[PDB]
Amino acid sequence: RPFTLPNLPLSSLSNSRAPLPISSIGISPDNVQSVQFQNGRCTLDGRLVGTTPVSLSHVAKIRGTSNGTVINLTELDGTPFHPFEGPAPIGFPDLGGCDWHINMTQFGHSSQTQYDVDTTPDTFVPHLGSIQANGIGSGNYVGVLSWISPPSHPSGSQVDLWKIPNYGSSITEATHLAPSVYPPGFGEVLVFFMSKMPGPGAYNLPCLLPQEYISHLASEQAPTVGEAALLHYVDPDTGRNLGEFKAYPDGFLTCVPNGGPQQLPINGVFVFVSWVSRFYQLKPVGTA
Amino acid sequence: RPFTLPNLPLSSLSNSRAPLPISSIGISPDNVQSVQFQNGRCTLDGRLVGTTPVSLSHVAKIRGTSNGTVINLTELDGTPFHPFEGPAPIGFPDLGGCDWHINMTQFGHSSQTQYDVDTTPDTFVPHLGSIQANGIGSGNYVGVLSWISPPSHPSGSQVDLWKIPNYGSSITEATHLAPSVYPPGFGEVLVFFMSKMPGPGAYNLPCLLPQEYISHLASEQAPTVGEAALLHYVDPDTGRNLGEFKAYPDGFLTCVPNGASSGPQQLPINGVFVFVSWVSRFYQLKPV
Ligand SMILES: C[C@@H]1O[C@@H](O[C@H]2[C@H](O[C@H]3[C@H](O)[C@@H](O)[C@@H](O)O[C@@H]3CO)O[C@H](CO)[C@H](O)[C@@H]2O)[C@@H](O)[C@H](O)[C@@H]1O
Ligand SMILES: C[C@@H]1O[C@@H](O[C@H]2[C@H](O[C@H]3[C@H](O)[C@@H](O)[C@@H](O)O[C@@H]3CO)O[C@H](CO)[C@H](O)[C@@H]2O)[C@@H](O)[C@H](O)[C@@H]1O
Ligand code: NA
Ligand code: NA
Repeated sequence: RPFTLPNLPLSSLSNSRAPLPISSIGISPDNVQSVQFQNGRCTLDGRLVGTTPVSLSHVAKIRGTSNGTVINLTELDGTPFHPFEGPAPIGFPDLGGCDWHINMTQFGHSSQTQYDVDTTPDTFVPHLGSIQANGIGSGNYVGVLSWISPPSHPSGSQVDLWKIPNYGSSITEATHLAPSVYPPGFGEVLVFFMSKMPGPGAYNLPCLLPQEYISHLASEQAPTVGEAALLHYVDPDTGRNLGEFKAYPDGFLTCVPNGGPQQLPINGVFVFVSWVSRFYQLKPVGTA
Repeated sequence: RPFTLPNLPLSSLSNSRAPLPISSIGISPDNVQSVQFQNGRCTLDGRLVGTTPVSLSHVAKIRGTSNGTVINLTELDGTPFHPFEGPAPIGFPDLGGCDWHINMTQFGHSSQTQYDVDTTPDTFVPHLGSIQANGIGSGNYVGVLSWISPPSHPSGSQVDLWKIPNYGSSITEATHLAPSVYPPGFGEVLVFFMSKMPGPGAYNLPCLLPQEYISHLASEQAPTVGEAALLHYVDPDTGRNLGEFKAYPDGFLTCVPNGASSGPQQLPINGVFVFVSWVSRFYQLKPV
């Protein structure tokens, strides 16, 4: 059975770093070359890496018990979390460069509570299982990311969703992060799937793969994966090819702009064409 | 290419009526025969019906503009909704038998607001695009279901998530509901995938298919669908067959329980449903 990607239009799919619809395709700003996202990471043969879960019902969520001073984290199903397992429990938010506002609810209790998370202080150590409670009263909670705002520290800094948070006790501590993703060359640019994120600005959250691609690849467990997969981005009504793309084994897409992808409509489908060599040269998007 | 279901354990998947992890398999109470859920509805050949979306990022969400008295609904991306399209916009919550508490956020503004929804009054008419604001101030909002509680009317009623809400101006108005789903006979009962829902009780939300099955079937667009699919529920560790099930073309699963203390609700949730073969609608299952 040949390799496949989901036969679904991009605009019907979700971001893999928060539970938000995809609204556009984009590229990184020119002061960003590599990224190191911890959610939305899955290889073409179905290996989840970082904190990535199979399902969106786990994405950008936390679970833990507050004692009024700290929240001691668990996995989302209540299973214990230990530092050797990763930088944070599976599905923990990976949005650097902002304050988080997490909606906290409880099994067996009424009400919801907004939990305000600054990810910069020394008390923010999810790799060791603990984050500051910041006024959340004692109890067990499940929280989902709801909206974001500029970081509290350093003052005057802006929202920057190309970053990841400081999961460890310091910037030097080893937290078992998923490795960085780098542009591969050949004039190719990394492709990101973008979602609008609520909050006091025009926030756009990038990810490397839609969440439904992750569950697809994890199910498919491709027995054979070549050096790179040649894709066409196809308009499903006319069947027209809107542009050539490559997908790489580590789980990201590229194209050659002109341009691009920022201008492409979001109602297309990515279709596997064939395995090509890593250095296969793409026609610039739109061309011809 | 033969028919497939996702090769993923149930415990890694999501409910299709709210963005919640699957925690158990269940059957309905004795006084529930048919169900008429509007979300989590997809045929085996990939036809979405009711208000079902492809992606969990649309499930149990609302979008609209409040004027202080009513909320005028749209689709989640802002596109207009009209009564001919269905009982409510795509993804609108379909949990009857409870009050809803929806977390409302805004693009371009700070803060979240809890929106309390009684689905019984004459002002709750999402089929006509309008629901009461109940104190939500003027503005455009996106909301997601956060937790539930017992219905405000009739006073003292129980939480009954086997029901759907009154989408129309009365119980008699035709709102283009997806049709009911019935137990097919031959000793078989409907099988449901259950999630724990936050709120002041031990609430268990049933659905007919996990959301990741819906996106899989919608992508697969199976060209051949038989009278019924014979399935095995398989332990992925040992490969052992834990029980026989049937999947029917309209998009639901069944089994024959081996008594009351013994049935699908006692199965572990770490198994995978695997397609075996197409069988006749009358194929007699071995009890679980
Ligand atoms: C509205 C609050 O948002 C979060 O606090 C953020 C903080 O908000 C401040 C507003 O910007 C300011 O207009 C005034 O209202 O004070 C607010 C509280 O300090 O702004 C900083 C950046 O300077 C961060 O973005 C904060 O996260 C939230 O934590 C609060 O609970 C409020 O909901
Ligand atoms: C906590 C509130 O929950 C929702 O209101 C529900 C209402 O809650 C009442 C509590 O049960 C009662 O102990 C006391 O606190 O008054 C509450 C408010 O009336 O109960 C009815 C059922 O009788 C419904 O379940 C309501 O949804 C919510 O709407 C409120 O804003 C509060 O969060
Ligand atoms: Na830290
Ligand atoms: Na109504």
